[PDB]
This record gives sequence, C-alpha cells and structure tokens, in this order.
Amino acid sequence: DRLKGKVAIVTGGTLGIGLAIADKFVEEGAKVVITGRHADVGEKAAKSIGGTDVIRFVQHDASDEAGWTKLFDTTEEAFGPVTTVVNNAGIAVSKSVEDTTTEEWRKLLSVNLDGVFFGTRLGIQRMKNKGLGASIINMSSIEGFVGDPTLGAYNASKGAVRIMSKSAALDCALKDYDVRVNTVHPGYIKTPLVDDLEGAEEMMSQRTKTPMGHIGEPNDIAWICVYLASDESKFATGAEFVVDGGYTAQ
Amino acid sequence: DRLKGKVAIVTGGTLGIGLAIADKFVEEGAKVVITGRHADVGEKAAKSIGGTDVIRFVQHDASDEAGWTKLFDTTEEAFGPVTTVVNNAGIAVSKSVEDTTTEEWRKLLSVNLDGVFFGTRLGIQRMKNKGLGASIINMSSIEGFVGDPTLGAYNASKGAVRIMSKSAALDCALKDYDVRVNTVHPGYIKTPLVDDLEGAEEMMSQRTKTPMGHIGEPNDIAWICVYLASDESKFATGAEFVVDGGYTAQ
Amino acid sequence: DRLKGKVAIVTGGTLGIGLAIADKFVEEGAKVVITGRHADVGEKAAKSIGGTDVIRFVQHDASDEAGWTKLFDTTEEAFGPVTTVVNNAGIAVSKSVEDTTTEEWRKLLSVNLDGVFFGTRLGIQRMKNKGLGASIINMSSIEGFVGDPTLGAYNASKGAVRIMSKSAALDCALKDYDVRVNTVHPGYIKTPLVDDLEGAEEMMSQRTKTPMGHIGEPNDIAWICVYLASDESKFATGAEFVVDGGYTAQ
Amino acid sequence: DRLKGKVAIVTGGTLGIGLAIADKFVEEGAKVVITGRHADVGEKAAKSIGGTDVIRFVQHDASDEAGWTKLFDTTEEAFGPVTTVVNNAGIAVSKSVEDTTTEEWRKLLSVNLDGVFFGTRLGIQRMKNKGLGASIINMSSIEGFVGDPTLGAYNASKGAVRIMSKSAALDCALKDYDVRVNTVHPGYIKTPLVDDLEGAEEMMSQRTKTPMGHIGEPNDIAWICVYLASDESKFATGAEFVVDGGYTAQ
Ligand SMILES: [Cl-]
Ligand SMILES: [Cl-]
Ligand SMILES: [Cl-]
Ligand SMILES: [Cl-]
Ligand SMILES: [Mg+2]
Ligand SMILES: [Mg+2]
Ligand SMILES: [Mg+2]
Ligand SMILES: [Mg+2]
Ligand SMILES: [Mg+2]
Ligand SMILES: [Mg+2]
Repeated sequence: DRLKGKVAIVTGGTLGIGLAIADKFVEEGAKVVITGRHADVGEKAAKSIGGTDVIRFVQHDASDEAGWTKLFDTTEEAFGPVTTVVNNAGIAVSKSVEDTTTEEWRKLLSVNLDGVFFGTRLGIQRMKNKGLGASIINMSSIEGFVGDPTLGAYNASKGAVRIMSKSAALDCALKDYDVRVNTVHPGYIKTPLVDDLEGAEEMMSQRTKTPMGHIGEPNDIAWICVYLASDESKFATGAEFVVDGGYTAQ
Repeated sequence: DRLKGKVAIVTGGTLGIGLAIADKFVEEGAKVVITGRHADVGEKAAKSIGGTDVIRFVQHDASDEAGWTKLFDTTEEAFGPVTTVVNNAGIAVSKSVEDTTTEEWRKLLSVNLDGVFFGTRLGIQRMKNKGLGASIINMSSIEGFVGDPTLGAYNASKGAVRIMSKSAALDCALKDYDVRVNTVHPGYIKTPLVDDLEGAEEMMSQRTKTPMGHIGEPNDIAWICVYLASDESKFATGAEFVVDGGYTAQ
Repeated sequence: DRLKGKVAIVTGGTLGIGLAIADKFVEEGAKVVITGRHADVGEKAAKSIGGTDVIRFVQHDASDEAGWTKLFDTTEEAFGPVTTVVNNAGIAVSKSVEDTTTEEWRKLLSVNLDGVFFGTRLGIQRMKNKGLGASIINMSSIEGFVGDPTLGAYNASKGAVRIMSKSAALDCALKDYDVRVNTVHPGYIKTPLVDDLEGAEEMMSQRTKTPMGHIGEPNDIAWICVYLASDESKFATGAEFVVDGGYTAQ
Repeated sequence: DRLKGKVAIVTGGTLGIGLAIADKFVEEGAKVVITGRHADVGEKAAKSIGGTDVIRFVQHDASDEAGWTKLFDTTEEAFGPVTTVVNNAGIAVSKSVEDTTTEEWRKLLSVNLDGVFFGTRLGIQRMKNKGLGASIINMSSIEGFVGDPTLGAYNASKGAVRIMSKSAALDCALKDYDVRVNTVHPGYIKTPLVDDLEGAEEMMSQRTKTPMGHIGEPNDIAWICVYLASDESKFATGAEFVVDGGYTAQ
C-alpha cells in the first residue's frame, strides 16, 4: 500500500477529480475525509469508496475559515493526525476579465484562493514537526500557466495558488517541518459536469486545445496525487506537476 | 518623444518605481495622472516632475472600486482619453503563509490583486476600440515567478497578477480591441523605504539573491515601462518582462 | 506490478540515477536493458538487480548513433518490443561559457544532446502505432530551468533536451502514435561520484542551493520515472517533472 | 541617441529581423557590423542603412569558429571596441524529431547553437572589464518556450540558447564583468522568406497560433533589441523578452 498510514483531507472530494483522488488514496491504504457542499452527494460518494473505517464525508465549504479548524479536529478524531491535505475544492466563472462582476470575482476567489490558503496555512500548523511525511497538494490547473480569455478570475486564482504554494514549500523546507507543498495542474478532465455542457468535450478535444485529441479522466489526476502524497516524492517540494494531454506544451 | 499623445494613469505613482515611471513618461511626452494615499507626498511628487499641463496627482487607494470610475473621469477631463494604465500600487506583508493572519491576507489582496483587477477591467472597457494604441502594464515582481518563504500573501498576489494579465491580453487580442496587457517583474529596487530598513539592501545584494551584487533603481523599471507603453511594443502582449539583476536566472 | 509487460532501455543505467531507475523498473515488473561504457561496472550492475530473464547490460555510448540501432534489436531479441526509453546517459564539464573549449562543448553535446535525440527519434520510430503505451523519459535537470555559471555547456544541453522533448511529445500526440515524451529534472542527488568530490555535498546542501538542506538519493528519481513509464501517466505528455528539494522554487 | 557610443556586431544582419536591428541601432547612434553569407545581399543591406562610417558588411557564417576571431578584429579596427553582440544568425529545418536526419540535425545546430556559443563566449572574453556597458543579445524564439511538432531540431537549438544564456549572464554578473546576456523570443515575423511560402502568413495568423490575428514585423524585434543594447536595461540580465502577438500566452 503506497499510502500506508496516511490520513488525508480531500476538499471537494465528492465529485470528479477529488472523488478519484479519494478513491485511489483509500485503495493505497490511506484513511480519507472528503468534503463537499451537499450531504446527498457526499454520503453517496463516501460509501461508493468504502466504509467509515477508511473514508468519511464532512459537509464543508472551503471558503469557510471557521469550518477548517473543525474539519481537522473531526478528521483527527476519526483517524488520527492528518498527514495529507489536498486543496481541490474549486468553482468556475465563464467571464473575461472585462466582463467579470466584482461579486463573481470575490466569490470565485473565496473558494479557489482563500480555501487553498486556509487549508495550506492550517495544514502547515497542524502537521509540522510530527515526522508524518506530510504533503500538501494544491490543485492549480493549466490556467495557472496560460491565460484563457473566458476565465479571467479563474486564471487569477490558479496563478495565485501556483506561486503561493512555492512560498509555503520553501518555508517548510528551510524550517525542517517535514511538510512538502506542490501543485497539480490538470488539463481538461471528463466529468459529469463536462458531459452536462453540450459541445464542451469536443471543444476541449480539438488538437489546438489538447494535442492528444481527447480529454483526460479523473484517475489521471488521482495517480499523480498518490505519488505526491506518498513518501516516494520525499524530495519533491515547490514544484508543479502538469497532466494535460499536451495543452501547455504548444 | 516616444510616448507622444499618450495619457497615462500610474497608480502608486507618488513614490519609488511609480514615481520614476511617471517621470520618464512625462519626459517622453505623455500626460500623466499619479495616484497615492497621501496628499502631502502626492502634490510634492507631481510638482517635482512638471506642471499641471503634463502631470497631476489624484488621491486614490487602488482597493477603492468606486474611486476607479472617478479616476478615469478626472484623467480624461484633464488630458483626454486614457491610453495607458500602469497598475503599480501595492503593499507588502512580511509573513510566511503559516503566520499570515486572515486580516493581513485580505488587506494585501485588496490592493495588490483587486486593485490590478479593477484597473485592468476598467482600462479594457474605457480604452478598447478607440485606436489609441492602448497598453495596460501590470506590476508583478520576481515574487510572481519564485517563492519567498517570508512573503506568502505577496507571492499569491503577484502570481495572480501574472496569469490574470495573460487572460486579459488574450481577450483583447482576439477581439481586436487595440489594448495590450503585459506584466513587469522588478527584482529588488533601492527606494527610501528600503533605505529605512537597516540591513535590507545588503541582504538583497548578496550574490545568492541578486547575482549583480547590488540592487536596482527606480528608473530601471521606468524604462521597460516606457517601451511597453509606447507603440514600439505593438506586437508584445501577454508577456512578462523581468528586470531583476539576475535573481530569477539562478 | 505497476510496469507489467513494459520493456525498457535505460541509458547510463549502470550507475547512480539510471541504476536506481533500472532497479525500480524491474521491481515493478518491467524487463530492462541498461547501457554504460564499461563492462566491469555494467555486468555487476545488472546482476545486482536480477537475472537475465529481467535485466541485461549492453555496452553502449549514447553518442554512438549506429549502436542505437543495434541496442533496440538486442533488447527486442531478449524481451520483445521496446515500450519505454529512458535517455539518462550524460556527462558534465565544470566550465563557464567563457572558459569552455570547443572540444569540451562538442564532446558534452555529443552525449547529452545527440544521445537524447538519437534515443528519442529511434524510440518514436520503433514504438509508434503498436498499442504499447510507450513512454520516452528524457533526463533534463534543474540546469534545464536555471543557469549555473560553472555549467555553461551542460545548461545548453539540458535546455535543448527540455524543449526538443515538447516537439516530440506534440508530434506523437497529434499523430495518435501511442508514445508519450516527458522530461525529468533532478536537483542534486547523492551518488558515489558526488561522494568522490570533497565538499560537493555540503555545497549542494546549503539552503541557498537546496532549501531542504540536504540532497536527494537515486530512488527519488526512480519513483517519478516509474510513474512516467506506467500507464498511470497516460494523459501526461510534453511536461517537465522536477524533483529538486526546492532548488528551482526560490 | 539611445545607443550613443555603442559598437555592435549583428549576425545574420543582412535580412529580416537582423537587418531591422542594424537599421534601428544605427538610427540610435551605434556603429554596426552586419554579417551574412552572401556579398550581393550584404553590400546592398549595409548601404541601405548608411555609409561606412556607421555600418559595414562582413561575409561570415556564424558556424565558422575561426571567422569569429577575425570578425571582432575587423569590427574593432573599423569602429573601436565592440560593446554589443546580437547573435541572430539562424537557419530552420521543417522536420519532426522522428523525421530529422542526422545531417539536418548537425547542420542546424552548427549555426543556431554553435554560432550563439561562439559569439557569446568570444563576446564575454573581448568585452569584459572594459566599462563598456556591454550587452549580448541572443536570439531565441517562441520555439525556445513551446514545442512545434514540425521544428524538432529548431526547438532543441532555441531551448539550448535560452538556458545557456542564463549561465553566461550569471557568470558575468557574479564576476562584475560589465556584460549582460539576455534572450529575445520573436513570434512570427513577416519577411520576404515568409512571403515566399504560399499560405504561411495565413497559417501563422490564425487565432490558435497568434491571438492578435496577424504576424509581426522586423522592427518589432529591433525595438526590444535597442532597449537591451542600451544602458536603459543595465539591471536586466539572464532574462527572456517575448514579442509574439500572444502566441505563448495561451
Ligand atoms: Cl462532476
Ligand atoms: Cl519610497
Ligand atoms: Cl555514481
Ligand atoms: Cl528575409
Ligand atoms: Mg440546445
Ligand atoms: Mg537597531
Ligand atoms: Mg585535498
Ligand atoms: Mg532561483
Ligand atoms: Mg502551387
Ligand atoms: Mg500554448
């Protein structure tokens, strides 16, 4: 089991990429708490992966600072000290910078930027200096590297996550905290939400978007996260891991 | 005059880098409005560069959304349609991610991230489709490329500016708006604020920080901004311009 | 076994990083041919990992174009069609650009650049369109991202490998070849050759070099290569994977 | 005159980008030697810009190491000590990595990589420690950042130039040589050679290639080179300057 003894929080773990991360984490021996906004979805998601000795759902919005405190306490009460934080919760807005309302701007940043900050800050505090082989995996995207004219606020958030994570990685390394911090950068990934938008997958699969001519699947992101959570990656910190079908290579 | 006919807003234009940008912009034939928080400083700054036929001060906090509207109106009433926006206002917090309070986080992002968003969004709206050769110059820094363990929130802000700017550049290019958007990335620059912090310049001048073994001066940033504001750079958009003494090259 | 059915060529596989890659590849079910310059070293290396049903040594200099042809034939005769090429062979020269002789320049590029080209070109030709889940892993380094004043020719070679690999990745993706191409970028890795240079590890472990305050081990590079060789990484192509203790994050 | 007192060598200065660099350098007060392969073209090019008190042609192939020595001597005899080297000579091959012959590979690298090495190495040696405000401008391209499946060897060369230049920049900075080294990265630029290839400009102008929906002109590259040659850029070293119509921003 590649994640023997690990205890992970996966935010936005009830759908899509986060769900697959949780699934493979459990497969590799981790205990996992998944978060999401909705109880129906979250309880189904947890039980689809395993019983409560290995996976539990907690309703939590990543923008909710006070709830973060409680989430660590709930997770540690269930499974012992947290070792691994996957800051995956996120939302999207389909607006150019020009067309973004300030309400849209603040709402997207409250999840995609504040939530990652809250989980990273608290993860460092609660995991440092415990010999846990701790790992914080911050979910950026291809939009942390390149612009998309239709994703202005999203681009801001993903670029912020990219560089903030390097700061945290460095501080943890220099202080010998036994905490690593890295970013994962998915390209386009097939999910029910993509399937719900007519034409989206075909748009994303054009060669001028994804050179492989198709989009990825959630397990593509799960497997790089297993590597990063595991002690196999004990010398990797402050780095970006891109799984994008070639999107950013052209 | 390399900026003949240009009309620029330079936020945080009363001190340091912004002041030098304003100075060289006026030298190259632009009309300039500089903003800053404090009237004493701002009125002295404007008159040190020129008379009110070429430069004026407006008291404005870049985090103040409603004031942005008014700032464009004031500038256009003085000098005619704005052509050039330099989003330079910024603040700093000397805290690791771990140690950043949420108040510090939100306050820094309100200037360094929201202010750049507000000026970029409004600049696109008010400059597009006017044949102005319009240019938005967003001030990132070396901390938009690399982490600094002591500058967590600052890193978040500068990474956000870096990538958000690419989104805006692309939208403007694809829609033929005649608006370019680029980022400038200073390394360490000698200013009175650096001089006020005992030991700072020597720290910044170590070869492991700045390979040139000294730090820069405000005109180093002014001259790259003249290039970017001018029609000389009409094919440059979505790009990062690094003036850092080699900091990021190692 | 994470590399079930894979058949790998690991150049420079008799020492250091390459040896560890070969070791973990065999552990994960691959068949492996390792190359190196010297028979004594190579035969000991192969037998330290396994018997000839899983690993064999072939004496080969990666700069030797004609030998590449033969190497694929030898490997396929032993183990069946090659699926995985790790272009790891390399040499180093400790000279600034200013001080590099043309002989040094050409010799280093013949291994570090031509060898990677030869293995990549031939790997595409011999692995495309066979449903192998083929993967070409080109060993760049931190010196593919940042300069080192003492490693001028080495920097040239590693930057060339970095970007050439993206070209190959794209061509393979666009043509549906079922071949991925990625680069791995080690930071400093403890080996007998580092141990032989008095003071080297301490130099490399300074916080201004490696923020973790120590250097890595060969298995750190082996494990990212297992991920990249395996079908777990089927959506990763054209990307750079950095395992450097934080070197490039500051 | 922004280049008062400068003495520049511009390789491949008889056509296209190099010709425009030479033209604007002379306009800004520099003395210039342009090189090229062909006397007819070179003598016409020089006289189109000015008389022999400001510009001269020397027939030289950048791959010719012995000729480099002589080129500096010729230039210094004409105009005094060289201050500025623009390594612009280059060739292209339209082949994937898979399809590149070794002859094509070596020939392209002899100009695009060896020529830049020869000019950089010799420029450092002959310009260091003379108080000249010396500047080496190495012409990379967008193909130093991103792959193109049809430009495998070209990608290798441009990535090598990109990173080798950082090594040189650092060495010069650390040793206080008064020599800066930077790379320029053109996107697509309209020239007679592009005009000669039916359909090329339209291909390059598609929004999925160049977001501005058109390609650039040689003066777009000349003006960034004026900035980099001038003392305005005295704090810029080891950096990449991208003028690409947005190509790399998406
Ligand atoms: Cl979903
Ligand atoms: Cl100041
Ligand atoms: Cl060794
Ligand atoms: Cl031409
Ligand atoms: Mg319908
Ligand atoms: Mg004191
Ligand atoms: Mg001794
Ligand atoms: Mg660095
Ligand atoms: Mg025809
Ligand atoms: Mg791209």
